[PDB]
This record gives sequence, structure tokens and C-alpha cells, in this order.
Amino acid sequence: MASRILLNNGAKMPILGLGTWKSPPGQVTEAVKVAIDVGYRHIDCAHVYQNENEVGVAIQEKLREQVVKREELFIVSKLWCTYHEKGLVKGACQKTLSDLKLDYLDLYLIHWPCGFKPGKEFFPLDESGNVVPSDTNILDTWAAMEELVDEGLVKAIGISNFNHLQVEMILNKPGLKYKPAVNQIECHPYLTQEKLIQYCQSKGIVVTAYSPLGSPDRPWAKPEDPSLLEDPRIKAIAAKHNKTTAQVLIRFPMQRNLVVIPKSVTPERIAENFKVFDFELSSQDMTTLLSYNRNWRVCALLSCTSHKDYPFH
Ligand SMILES: NC(=O)c1ccc[n+]([C@@H]2O[C@H](COP(=O)([O-])OP(=O)(O)OC[C@H]3O[C@@H](n4cnc5c(N)ncnc54)[C@H](OP(=O)(O)O)[C@@H]3O)[C@@H](O)[C@H]2O)c1
Ligand SMILES: O=C(O)COc1cc(Cl)ccc1C(=O)NCc1ccc(Br)cc1F
Ligand SMILES: [Br-]
Repeated sequence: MASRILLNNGAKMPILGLGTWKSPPGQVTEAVKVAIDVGYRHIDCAHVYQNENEVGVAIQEKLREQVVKREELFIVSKLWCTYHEKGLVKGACQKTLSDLKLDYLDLYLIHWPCGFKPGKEFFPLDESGNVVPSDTNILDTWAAMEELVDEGLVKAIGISNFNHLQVEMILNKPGLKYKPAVNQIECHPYLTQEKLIQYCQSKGIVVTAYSPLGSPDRPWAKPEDPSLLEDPRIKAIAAKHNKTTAQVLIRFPMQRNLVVIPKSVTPERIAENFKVFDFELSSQDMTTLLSYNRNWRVCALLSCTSHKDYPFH
């Protein structure tokens, strides 16, 4: 498949990007420098990841070095849940731009459908451990995102972790000005997402697959959880193709017309993960990988489950 996918804003998005959640601030600058040197042109970021300044150092250095031009990079960030207020969205976006050393983002996402009480804490809790909601809804937050396009701060806007009904809510918004370009969701062989992907793709929304390797470094991992990278069935498909299991896990979403954003801070893995354009999984391989679905989610969070807009069940 082509290396870039056309979005419904008329721009092209690289189907392979570098993830940055959990990338330590003392390692992520080098990770991003290496990624750009070996061909990555898409970086997935977020304010809540606490490392945008260090990501930005790498981007700016590579632009200064003229390794790449700004127009050839596709930089994505996300509006955190404590900034779903009319009067906070622009400043949140601007702080991300300032940190990343950019004058625009290629894509800005509503990180989660849920608004939380504004303040210093990213997860404000009540005295019993429940997240404290904001009363601001996804439609008003979307209107605020639309303003960012109209102010030139972002070239595209989208959503992340929106369920079917939430995507539909946006699409049915009275007075909708810009459709979401992307819905970024968890997707891998244990959470194959056939239903939500078909819905989004049928509406011209591009899906980005996060945690494609099963996020083995997620801080809440438990020793007994399933492991994609260690699954002997996936290893066998990889061996057949003379590729690594990670390479199969990255190529899988690409052949479903998804964008995919594996994270690494290991230079050799960053390079490995990019070497996914010179082989093909068969249809039988694809169906076989799909058959491993078990509705197993990396990203979920008990403290947020009573929020009215919590997306999962
Ligand atoms: N929108 C959202 O709500 C959301 C949620 C989750 C994730 N995301 C985005 O999606 C990105 C990817 O997801 P993720 O970080 O959860 O996990 P992931 O990409 O599925 O897995 C990352 C883990 O896999 C390891 N790894 C990477 N390449 C490997 C290879 N070739 N062989 C073996 N191990 C390898 C990494 O180790 P090393 O780094 O030590 O090499 C790290 O421990 C995130 O970083 C973030 O940008 C977004
Ligand atoms: O959300 C992400 O991108 C990855 O996960 C996290 C990253 C950081 Cl830096 C901190 C915490 C998470 C994290 O806990 N994410 C899960 C999450 C969050 C919000 C909601 Br409404 C539901 C939910 F499942
Ligand atoms: Br949420």
C-alpha cells in the first residue's frame, strides 16, 4: 500500500508513525532523531505524556539540520481531558505547539471523549477515587476544535477513544463544520475492532491503531495478561515471512487501511519497526490474525468508568 493515506481534509497522513507514551524524557529526543533519520515522518504525541518538550527538541533539530522539511512531517497531538472547556482549548493547543516547537499541528485529537474538572491534576479525583467530571459535552468540545482549524493552529482535527455512538454524535452534530479526520483507537489481534473500524471507514474517517504491540510497558500490566509479542501463533506467521513478530503486528493494521503508531525508545527497534513496506501478509494470514480477537483492552481505567461519556463497557 502507499505510504500515506488521504484524509477528509485533503491532506495525506503517513500510515506509520512513532508513538511516544512512556518514552522517558531522557531518551525520547534521541528516539525521535533516530526515527526521522531512518524514515519516520509521523510522530504521535500528547500533552498528558509529559514529554512534548523533549519530542520537540528532536523535531526542531532535524528541521534545523534540513534532514526533513516541515511540510514532510506529520505531527499529531491531543487535547487532554482537563481542557474540555471553551476557554481552555486554544491555550492547551498553544502549549503543545510551544513545547513541540511548531507553528501548527498536522492533526489535533480529542484524547478521550470525557471532560474532567480543570486544574493542575490530570486525573482530579473525589475523596472516593472517582474522576471529577466537567459538565462540558463532546459537541461543544468539537466546536472548540473546529475553531483551531479556523485560526490556523491545526490542519486537521479528530477524535480518540470515541465509541460508535460517540462518533455518530459528532457526525450528527447540528451545524457540524468539519468532520473528524481520524479516530485513534486501540487495535491489535486481541482487540480487532471490526465493528468500529467498518463504521468509521464507511464515513470516511481514517482509523489509527494504538498499542499495536499490546503495550507491554503499560504501567498496569499484570504478569498473567496475554502477550502478543510472545504468542506462538503470531511468531509462526512472522517466521514464515522471515520477519519479527513486531513487524507482523505493525503490517497487520496497515493492510486493514489503518494508520499504526508503535512506540519504542530502542534505536534498533525503531529501525526494525519501519521495515514493514517490503512484505505482504496473505488474506489467510489476515483472517488468522483477526481470529485471535478476545476483546482484551490495554487502555481502560476504573477511576473513569462512571463518567457519563466513558466509552467502554
Ligand atoms: N489515544 C490514546 O488514548 C492512546 C493510548 C495508548 C497509546 N497511544 C499511542 O500509541 C502509541 C503506541 O502504543 P503503546 O505505547 O501503548 O504500546 P506499543 O506500541 O503497543 O508497545 C510499546 C512497547 O513495545 C516495545 N517494543 C517496540 N518495538 C518492539 C519490537 N520491535 N520488539 C519488541 N518490543 C518492542 C517497546 O519497548 P522499548 O520502547 O523499550 O523499545 C514498548 O515497551 C503510544 O506510545 C501513544 O503514542 C494512544
Ligand atoms: O491515554 C493514553 O494515551 C494512554 O494512557 C494513559 C497515559 C497517561 Cl500519560 C496517563 C494515563 C493514561 C491512562 O490511564 N489512559 C486510560 C484512560 C484515560 C482516560 C479515560 Br476517560 C479512560 C481511560 F481508559
Ligand atoms: Br474517557
